[PDB]
Amino acid sequence: SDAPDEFRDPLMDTLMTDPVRLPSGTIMDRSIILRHLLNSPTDPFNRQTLTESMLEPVPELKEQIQAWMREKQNS
Repeated sequence: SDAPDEFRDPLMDTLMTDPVRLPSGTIMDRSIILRHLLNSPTDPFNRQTLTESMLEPVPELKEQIQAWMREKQNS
């Protein structure tokens, strides 16, 4: 959509619906990063080692995105 960059996944440039934070500080869609971790236990960008347990959900951003979406449906 016309979604703000901050709402998009850094890797797939798709709208994030379940934003998680990588220890690096990078925020991704949970599905997307878990896909990557399946073949490589690393941060997709800085190459550091990474495991699922280290991901931290970003509820604030998730509500922000869901709201932005629900506001679009109301047009």
